[PDB]
Amino acid sequence: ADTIVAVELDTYPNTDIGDPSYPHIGIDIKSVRSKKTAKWNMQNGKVGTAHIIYNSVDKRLSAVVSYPNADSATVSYDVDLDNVLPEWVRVGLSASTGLYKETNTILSWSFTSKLKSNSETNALHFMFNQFSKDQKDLILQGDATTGTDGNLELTRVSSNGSPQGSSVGRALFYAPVHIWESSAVVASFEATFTFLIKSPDSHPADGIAFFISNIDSSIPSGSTGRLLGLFPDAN
Amino acid sequence: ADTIVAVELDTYPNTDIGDPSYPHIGIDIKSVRSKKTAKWNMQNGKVGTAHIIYNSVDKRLSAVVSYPNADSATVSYDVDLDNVLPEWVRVGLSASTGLYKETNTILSWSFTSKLKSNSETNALHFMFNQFSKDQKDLILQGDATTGTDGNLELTRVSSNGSPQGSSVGRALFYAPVHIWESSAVVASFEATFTFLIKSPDSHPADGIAFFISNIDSSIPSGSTGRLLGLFPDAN
Amino acid sequence: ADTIVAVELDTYPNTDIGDPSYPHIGIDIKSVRSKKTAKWNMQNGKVGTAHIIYNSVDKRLSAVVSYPNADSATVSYDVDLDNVLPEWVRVGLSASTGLYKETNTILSWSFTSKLKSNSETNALHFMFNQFSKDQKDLILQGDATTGTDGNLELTRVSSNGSPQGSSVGRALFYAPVHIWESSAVVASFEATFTFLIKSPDSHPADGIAFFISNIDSSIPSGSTGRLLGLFPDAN
Amino acid sequence: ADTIVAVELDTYPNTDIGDPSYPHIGIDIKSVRSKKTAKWNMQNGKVGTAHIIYNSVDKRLSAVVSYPNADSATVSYDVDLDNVLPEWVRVGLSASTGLYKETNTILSWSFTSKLKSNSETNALHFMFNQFSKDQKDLILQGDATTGTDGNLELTRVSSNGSPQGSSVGRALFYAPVHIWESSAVVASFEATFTFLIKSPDSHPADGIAFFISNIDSSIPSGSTGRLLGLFPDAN
Ligand SMILES: [Ca+2]
Ligand SMILES: [Ca+2]
Ligand SMILES: [Ca+2]
Ligand SMILES: [Ca+2]
Ligand SMILES: [Mn+2]
Ligand SMILES: [Mn+2]
Ligand SMILES: [Mn+2]
Ligand SMILES: [Mn+2]
Repeated sequence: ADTIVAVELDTYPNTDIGDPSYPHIGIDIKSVRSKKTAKWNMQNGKVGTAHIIYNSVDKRLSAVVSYPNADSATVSYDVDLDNVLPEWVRVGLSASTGLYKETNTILSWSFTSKLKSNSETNALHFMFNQFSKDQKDLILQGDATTGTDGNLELTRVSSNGSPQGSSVGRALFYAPVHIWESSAVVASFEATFTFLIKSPDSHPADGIAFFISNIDSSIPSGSTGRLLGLFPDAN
Repeated sequence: ADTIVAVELDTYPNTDIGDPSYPHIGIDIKSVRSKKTAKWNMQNGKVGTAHIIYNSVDKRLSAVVSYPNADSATVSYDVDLDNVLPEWVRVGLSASTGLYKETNTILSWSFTSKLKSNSETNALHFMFNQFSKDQKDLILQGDATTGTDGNLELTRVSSNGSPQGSSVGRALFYAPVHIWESSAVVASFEATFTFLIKSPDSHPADGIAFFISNIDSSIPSGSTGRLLGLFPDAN
Repeated sequence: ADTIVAVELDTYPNTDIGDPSYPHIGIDIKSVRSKKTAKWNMQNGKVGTAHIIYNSVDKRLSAVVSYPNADSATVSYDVDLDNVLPEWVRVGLSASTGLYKETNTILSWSFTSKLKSNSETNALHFMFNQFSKDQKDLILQGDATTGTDGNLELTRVSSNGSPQGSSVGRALFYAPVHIWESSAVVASFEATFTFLIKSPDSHPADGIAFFISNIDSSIPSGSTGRLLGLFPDAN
Repeated sequence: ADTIVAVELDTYPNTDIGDPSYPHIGIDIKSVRSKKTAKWNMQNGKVGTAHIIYNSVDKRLSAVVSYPNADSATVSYDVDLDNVLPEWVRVGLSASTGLYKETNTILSWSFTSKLKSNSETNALHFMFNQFSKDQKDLILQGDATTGTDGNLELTRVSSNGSPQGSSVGRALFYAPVHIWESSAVVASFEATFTFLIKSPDSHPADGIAFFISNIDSSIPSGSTGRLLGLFPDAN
């Protein structure tokens, strides 16, 4: 199977796989059963922003999510990503719906990785504030599309803007990312994305994740709903 | 054939295809016969730096090359790159040798492209200050290799560090680059590379170019020597 | 007197000092009588964005202004800023009202200057997306205030949000900016600001400018209205 | 007295104020008696690089120092800098000599601070790779000079390049830096400097520090030698 490190914005509490009984932000290390969660006051139909940060000195994966006019939610987990992930990875966004549903709309997505050696800097940076019909520097998987209202729709939306159930889709940056090099004295990354999660229902599902994977990563079979397009099962 | 826009650091004067009678920097628009050149006081065995800049407001492709302790050479040419290049491109470095030869060593390579819309910014940035044996975010073509002394060798070098004749190689960034979008009010790019051109001979050949191409670009047949791995002929 | 290079968003046509008979974007070199103008379809009460770019290779000062859902206006002028401005400068925003009036609200302001030598990079960058009551890295002159709705108000606004006539104010970045150095092979800058110009009247006045000045620059006496807080007279 | 947070490259072991018995990197919170140290294999006459990183989510101040061809030294300390430093600060470099001496030469210095709100980004960035005689965007204190070989000499050097004893000097960036804002959901900074510490003696002294201070910070009386131009005493 794929190797996955993810930050999840989990809109639907599945308490039998260890979700808390509310929408939550979580850190996922090779399992949909988050190593750490925090309560998330998700706002149906409002534009949110998530920030993810990590460096190889501190070995702490941290994330913050907020809306305008609202308090933030934050979560952290101590993990050395050089012991979890391979040297080369792809970075992406993933979302799903199940029998409960929501839009998984991405308005913007930025990523920066830096490797400083003892010589110094290797860097990759991308920023999307608009997506075109044919976004050649993304790999779209499953139901993901680009260019509707200039946005990235990770899951299926009807012509009327209405979200569909039982949907899964991801977008990965085309270029592999080098997150470990033998001469690096500091390796760091940060990601930001802005999202619009909207549902006609009181119980939206299932969420959006930022993820880092082996470069050949694909949507596992049956990873709609609670598995967020990331994991083949709930182990 | 491929569509090529290049800046050439041309080490060897081929006066029958319109080179001036000295090493020169040139702007190449779909032809090895530069639209504009400037004299270049090339220094055998010294580390140089080239800078390339362009924006869609000015529509002027400009370049500067220098060595420490030396004056610069500069060249400019008025060209609208939206009338020459497709919407999506790849960016790369190219070099060649012929019956005369030189090392075509790249120590560092950076590129930034920005598209600002009327909404604003889509950006791509990469920086290499070291190259590994397996550089997964480059496409290496012909004789190009990575990881020898942490460098990119565009043309064949022996174990002893000695340059080979009749060699051609290129490196392209893995991800396609979006240089025109319908909503963009300003589109800009800049590139920098540092190079070491060394030859045991008084007459080194043939040079190094920064180039922008159709995304599927490959080394044309018989593009060693004066054609710089860029053009299938001297038209 | 001060030395001023400015890009003006001129909301009010003063045809006796050579304004065209419509709102316009202009390039001002040591005179309120623009060296070049373009028609500007100014939108009362809409958030706009202006971009300014320059480099020492091309010696061309260019600007673009747009609103969401609208075409852009652009203007360019060939000028070597090393022949106009001193080696060290301050960068700022300026606005005014007269007997006609408007808000001169700045929501965001970014600036980047780079000097690349033949050794390479000296850089300054700042970005404001929010302004606090006490913004210690700005010099506020005349009626300029910060922190109202998190914004920079260049000219006087009442508690009710209503613009006042006969007002002039500027904001300069605290740190001097080095725009020429003897070893530089390329010197470049870019600025962006987003603005909200709103008036209860069919004829708003007078406009907003991005400017570069001697470091000790101050608001000239009687530079309300058509002189934009930049010039002591209309010569 | 001033409020100081510093990372020290301490070349001389003063074991009565808790230095370990070797050159060391340390984290200084309002005291020259480091809260944490690591052994530093200082190399007389070699160019080194130090990196400093912090963010308000992790609340961990970390630093790495290396030379080409050598292993790194790293130190970290958990500290919330919003509980130590005021909202607005200045950032700088400091060095000293005593009865033992060394050059405290700075070849390059970069700093980036970002405040992301829930609206997002306020940023400051500067990069020096060359220093001029009259560097108007630095405040030089005590014996610090700029422009000798294009470098920043923090402590007194003779015309012959020979370091002087009993010397203290600092350089602060001219513009105040905003490191806390009420709407910020993440605040981060990183600093890098490259240094050349050279001495004709087997026992160089005293070291170089990167520091953050109240904006009006000045060299305390009698802060030559072991106090590094940072502290008025060894408490
Ligand atoms: Ca769930
Ligand atoms: Ca030639
Ligand atoms: Ca006017
Ligand atoms: Ca000591
Ligand atoms: Mn969960
Ligand atoms: Mn040529
Ligand atoms: Mn005008
Ligand atoms: Mn110490």
